[PDB]
Amino acid sequence: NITEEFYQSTCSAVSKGYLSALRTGWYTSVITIELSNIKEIKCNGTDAKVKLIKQELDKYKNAVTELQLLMQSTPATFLGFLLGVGSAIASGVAVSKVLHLEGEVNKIKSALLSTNKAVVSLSNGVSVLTSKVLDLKNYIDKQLLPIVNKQSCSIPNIETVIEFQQKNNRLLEITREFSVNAGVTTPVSTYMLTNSELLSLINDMPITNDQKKLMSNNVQIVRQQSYSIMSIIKEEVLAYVVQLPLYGVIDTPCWKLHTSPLCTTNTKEGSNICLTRTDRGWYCDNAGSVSFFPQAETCKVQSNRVFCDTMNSLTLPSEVNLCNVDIFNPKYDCKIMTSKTDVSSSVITSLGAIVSCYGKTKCTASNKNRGIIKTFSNGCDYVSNKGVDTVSVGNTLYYVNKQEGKSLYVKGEPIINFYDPLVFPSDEFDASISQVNEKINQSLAFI
Amino acid sequence: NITEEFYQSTCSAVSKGYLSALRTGWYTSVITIELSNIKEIKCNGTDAKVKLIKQELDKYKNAVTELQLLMQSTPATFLGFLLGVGSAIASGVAVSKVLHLEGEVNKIKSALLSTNKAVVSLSNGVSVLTSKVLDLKNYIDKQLLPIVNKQSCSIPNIETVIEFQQKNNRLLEITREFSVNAGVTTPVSTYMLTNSELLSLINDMPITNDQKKLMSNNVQIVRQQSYSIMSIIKEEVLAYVVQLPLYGVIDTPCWKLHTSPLCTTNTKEGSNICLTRTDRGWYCDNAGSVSFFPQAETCKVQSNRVFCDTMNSLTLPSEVNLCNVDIFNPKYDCKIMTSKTDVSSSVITSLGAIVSCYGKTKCTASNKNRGIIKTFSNGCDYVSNKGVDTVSVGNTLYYVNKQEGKSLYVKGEPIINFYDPLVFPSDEFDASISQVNEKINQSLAFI
Amino acid sequence: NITEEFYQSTCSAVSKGYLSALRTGWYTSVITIELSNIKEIKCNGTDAKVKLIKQELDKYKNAVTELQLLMQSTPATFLGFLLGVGSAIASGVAVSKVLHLEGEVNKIKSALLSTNKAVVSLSNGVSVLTSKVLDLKNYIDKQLLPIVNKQSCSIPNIETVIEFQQKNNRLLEITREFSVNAGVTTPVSTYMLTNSELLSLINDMPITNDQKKLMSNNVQIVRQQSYSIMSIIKEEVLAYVVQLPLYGVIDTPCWKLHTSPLCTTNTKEGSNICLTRTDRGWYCDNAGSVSFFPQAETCKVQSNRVFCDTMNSLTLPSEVNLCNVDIFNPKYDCKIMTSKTDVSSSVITSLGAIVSCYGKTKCTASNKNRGIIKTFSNGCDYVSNKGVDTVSVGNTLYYVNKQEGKSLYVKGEPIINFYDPLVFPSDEFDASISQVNEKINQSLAFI
Amino acid sequence: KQLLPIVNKQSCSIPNIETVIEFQQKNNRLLEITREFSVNAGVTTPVST
Ligand SMILES: [Cl-]
Ligand SMILES: [Cl-]
Ligand SMILES: [Cl-]
Ligand SMILES: [Cl-]
Ligand SMILES: [Cl-]
Ligand SMILES: [Cl-]
Ligand SMILES: [Cl-]
Ligand SMILES: [Cl-]
Ligand SMILES: [Cl-]
Ligand SMILES: [Cl-]
Ligand SMILES: [Cl-]
Ligand SMILES: [Cl-]
Ligand SMILES: [Cl-]
Repeated sequence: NITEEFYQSTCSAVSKGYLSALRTGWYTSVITIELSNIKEIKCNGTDAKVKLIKQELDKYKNAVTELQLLMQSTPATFLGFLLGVGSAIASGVAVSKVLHLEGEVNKIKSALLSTNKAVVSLSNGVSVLTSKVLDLKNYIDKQLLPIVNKQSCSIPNIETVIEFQQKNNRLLEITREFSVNAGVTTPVSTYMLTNSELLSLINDMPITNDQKKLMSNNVQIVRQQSYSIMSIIKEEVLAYVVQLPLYGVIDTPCWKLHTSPLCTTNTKEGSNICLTRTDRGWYCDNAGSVSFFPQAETCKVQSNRVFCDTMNSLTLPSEVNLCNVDIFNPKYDCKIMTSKTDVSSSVITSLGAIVSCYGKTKCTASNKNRGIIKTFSNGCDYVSNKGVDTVSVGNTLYYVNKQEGKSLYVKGEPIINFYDPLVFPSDEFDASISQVNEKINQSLAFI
Repeated sequence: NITEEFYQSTCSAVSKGYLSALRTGWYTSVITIELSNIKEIKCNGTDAKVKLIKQELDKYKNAVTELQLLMQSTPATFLGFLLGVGSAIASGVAVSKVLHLEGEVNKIKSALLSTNKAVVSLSNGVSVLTSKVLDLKNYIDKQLLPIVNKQSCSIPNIETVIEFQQKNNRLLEITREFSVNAGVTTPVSTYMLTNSELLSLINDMPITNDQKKLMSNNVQIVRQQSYSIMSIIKEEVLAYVVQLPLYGVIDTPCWKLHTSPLCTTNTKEGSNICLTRTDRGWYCDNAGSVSFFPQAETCKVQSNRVFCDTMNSLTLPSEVNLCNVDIFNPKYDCKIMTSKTDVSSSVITSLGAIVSCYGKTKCTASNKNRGIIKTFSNGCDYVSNKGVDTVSVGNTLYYVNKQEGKSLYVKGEPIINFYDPLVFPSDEFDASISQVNEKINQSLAFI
Repeated sequence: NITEEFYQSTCSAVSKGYLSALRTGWYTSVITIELSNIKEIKCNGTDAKVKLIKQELDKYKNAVTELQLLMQSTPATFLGFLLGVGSAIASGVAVSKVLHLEGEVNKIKSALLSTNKAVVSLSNGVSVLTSKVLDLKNYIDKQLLPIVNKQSCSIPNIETVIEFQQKNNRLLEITREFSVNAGVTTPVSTYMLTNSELLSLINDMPITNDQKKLMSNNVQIVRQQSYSIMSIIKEEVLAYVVQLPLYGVIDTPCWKLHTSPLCTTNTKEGSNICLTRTDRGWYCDNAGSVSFFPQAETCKVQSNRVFCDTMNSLTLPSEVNLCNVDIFNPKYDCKIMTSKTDVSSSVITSLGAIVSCYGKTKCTASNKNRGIIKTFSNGCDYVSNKGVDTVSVGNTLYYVNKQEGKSLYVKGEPIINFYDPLVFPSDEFDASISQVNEKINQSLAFI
Repeated sequence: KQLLPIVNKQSCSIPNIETVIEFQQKNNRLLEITREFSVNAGVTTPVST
């Protein structure tokens, strides 16, 4: 169950009750389409059905030529600025490089001779699940060869014409996608891997039962965190690498920290000072530490499960959580920014709304059946989503999340009142409680 | 008519003459597709036309299964950093939640029994326009039932095979979109809602005539500001919620503020100081105040109409406009940032170009038929788009907008000259005229 | 060959050996589809093949009506914040404006009467390559006119029904794309311009042989840097402007600068100070200066060729490169930011990994066949990709690029040790070596 | 040359509709000749077309 606490003292709110699903590594799979080698198409037939087959075959050939151009290129793609820099498809591309080595394709080819799904050991030693999802070589050779391997074509039935267009379409769409994404696509579409194929791939994957269940019940999220990397087209084989998320952390507690500016509320226009907790984002317990995702928009929430990517995280000591109940705690130096910009806004939380209302701004909360039920005064305040449908701050209407769950309003003195505006450092974008303190003392020592 | 004024004193320019179209709220509509309940497909027929029908029916069934997986998940998605945080589909999702309640679908179902368009009152009390855009239940039951509700299939004509593929295609594409977007799409495609259906929906909407006209003449913009939210598939009904923008503010004056760095131009390399107005973006008059959109890229301009979203705005007193004619005005504390980074660049405006030219940079403006017609000297300067096609600053060529309209060059002393570099605070990212002043005095008091 | 150097003194690394391909200008081409003027469709025939033709014709007519709505709207779309602001399709839109002038379409129309590819001089004087990619007027008039210009329809063969759907599909997809992108698309899809058409357009373009070769071997990148702009649909002609990149700078040296925070490593928690080189990004030699791209994600790397856009660059003196071998050099004031935020992270480079390891973070580098082979101690360090497959910093696993190439570890004293923490200005987001120095002296003078 | 592929193999390659019609046209003459011989005990007069 989702619960939420608002801290009046620091103009912030924490939503608890979420369970983690963190992408920690990558699985790489090789997806293959078996192609037919087609040179000239031998026919003088002006028959309309032969003509449609020949047009479809030209589309097929142009698709192959197009992909051949692509395989000749190396495929590539508050506190967010503190993040490191990864190379998201380095793992997929490494596998893709191996597929260009001599006889490497042959391994794949003979392995998928009897079945359409096999585990192949590549030359470098990595084992990859390999899958043949479409056999155009077989279709073309068994249904289309008679109609154009001979000058006097045996005219195909209308149903064959339609069927070939259906089969070839997937090749055209895959090529279509690779062509406007420079050989790397994300999310992985159902053309790259159908829902059936993906579920089957997940089920045949060397992963825990929890991971299989998690991935199977959230394939749409799996798709969004996956890449499809165009690799090789040679020796009647199209191969692309699909890079799937590995979720090495599952079902640990996660919570979302929401923060909003906290300013003094003097009537004197520019005499006010402001403070904002900068450590907003997603937090998940992880291996004795806390995975912190400063850009909460990089996580996807499904019911009460949070899908995040560790590439977009910092690893913090778990004491970082103490900033929520006691921003002045001695065990962790809580991060804040400062300013004199007392502009009004709202932060819509999981179960309510934080409202930073300053100056002459009209700030209210409304129910759909009654209109305004609360008018906010200046300062930072909060309303739960129970009985509330919208919040308005100035000319901005916000709808609140109608998710069920309890909110707790933790009363406390706004900590901004504890500071003397004459020595308050109001130009900090990346500071903390202690940095502001020692800076204040350096101003007082000068006095 | 669009007009534009350049203020030499502050290295900024305002483009006037625009009319507002601000998204202020949301309308939620329920779009339905009537589905056929198909279990086993009874036929031993190896007939090629029966085979194509059976393949199309499998695609249909897999689509339904796919969407069933999706409906089991809760759908979710300079001065920009001052903005609040909304929940963009909270309204749509709230309606989507109601559709999961018992007998709620039945209301929709019986309401659309006689017509394909109706207004339904949901259990919570909200009235939503409901629309049936495709009846696959009817097609399958009346055209396809005989061919597979019996072991000995009555073989369908070739035209039926083609027609079914045409009809079923929309279901497949809708599913396709939802599958790579985790059940929430934006913009709303013509698969979700055809141009005809959307116009019809707009026309049947409970909105003013001005709003209907505005939305109808700009449906492509409406699409981009809309969401489609996958909701339920049960009891032979596919339902998704389409969340349409409500434009509560129309035809008020808007203007675009462009700003560029203003630096001193001493020959001594690092002895220069810089100032940039930070309040660039779109401004629209709105309800006695001004809606300010700091990220001008969040607004879409169509001719002289500006489409913005209030979620990406601050609400400011109208005195903010005074900063354009008098940055030192006593009624509003104009926002600026400071630095010593005198790098060269250009800002292409609505009707010209601002050029910040410093150091050894070559800065020119050219006509296509003649080449260089103006060479800029160091400092901040401006050229109108009349007679000018391009501007070059260093190795960067900019094309100017060829929109028709008059520009006015307001001469004035660059305000950066009024500051003493020895006490100039050059580390402010979020300051103002008054903050820089009082900071300067605190440095002078120490002296 | 790609090589790489790590500077221990400044926690940064430069990857060399790349060749430039910088977009410097734009080429504008007019792409045309010849349309048929179809009013009423005259038939009482309930024949299933006539019915499918009539359904396809309605789709055709709705497409035309849809595009007519679109042509009635004016189409529009660390150190990154230092960049100027361009108008990316100003050139394309200017050409698009000309196409709305009287008789301008007629010029295009008669020019493409004998061939499907011609160079037309527009009224304003600009010469544009013009291309007819699809003739629906001819198909409809020669194949479909008999079946519905007469009440008693001559029933078309099944192959014609299929063929028309194939031909019309491209019109529907083009319209589809324009409809969800407000008349401006990027990348340019194969529906807008097939691979064959694009290559042909490139080959007929008034550009050097090097440019043709470069564009032809990298069409997928060309597509991504191109725009398609919906222009006019009148007098049986659909015309859209395709805006292609001109690469005015080719095969000049480029290098990628990677930077990571450098902090002191005292055991006393908040007693540490940090420094980060802010000038990371791509650098290319360009016309006697250096084109600097602060957002390295705006450049696309294909093997050892870097595709960048000068619109996202600053033009710097070539002395900026001196910051790599000597950050205290007297010829260029090297840019840095400061803080006390000693958080751990890694930067994956072209040929290795920079590791900023501070506090209690576990930082290691591993091989796939052996596990941990290096454990990092606190400070900033580096490992080459030779023999290394992954790096871990806290809970974040990074795969390293497996690109071949030599790395050089340049030993040096971390420059952060040269600063006294008691007077170290740790609040600079946009400073430099000299700015930090003079600021330190102003603190010492107060002492 | 036209009918062998469709039935010398268990999995028939399905013939186009035009072939079906054409074969009926060609075979018809054989059927009519047989028809005539069958009601005339192998001797016909006049000799038909
Ligand atoms: Cl979130
Ligand atoms: Cl909202
Ligand atoms: Cl709920
Ligand atoms: Cl201070
Ligand atoms: Cl804009
Ligand atoms: Cl440009
Ligand atoms: Cl104009
Ligand atoms: Cl100062
Ligand atoms: Cl890069
Ligand atoms: Cl990675
Ligand atoms: Cl390599
Ligand atoms: Cl200081
Ligand atoms: Cl047939």
